[PDB]
Amino acid sequence: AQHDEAQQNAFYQVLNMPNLNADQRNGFIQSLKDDPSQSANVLGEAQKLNDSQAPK
Repeated sequence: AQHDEAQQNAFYQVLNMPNLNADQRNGFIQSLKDDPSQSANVLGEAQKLNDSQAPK
C-alpha cells in the first residue's frame, strides 16, 4: 500500500492458491518472509506447485 507492490502481490498470490495445502503455502510465505528479494522466485515456485496440483 505504502509501496512494495511486487512484495505484497507475491504474498497475496501465495495465499490465494487453492490447490496448495496449508504446509505448502505457509512454507512459501516463510520463504518469502526470509528472502524478500526472492518474491518472484517464491511466487513462481508456489504457482508451479499450485498448477501441478490442479484438479482439472
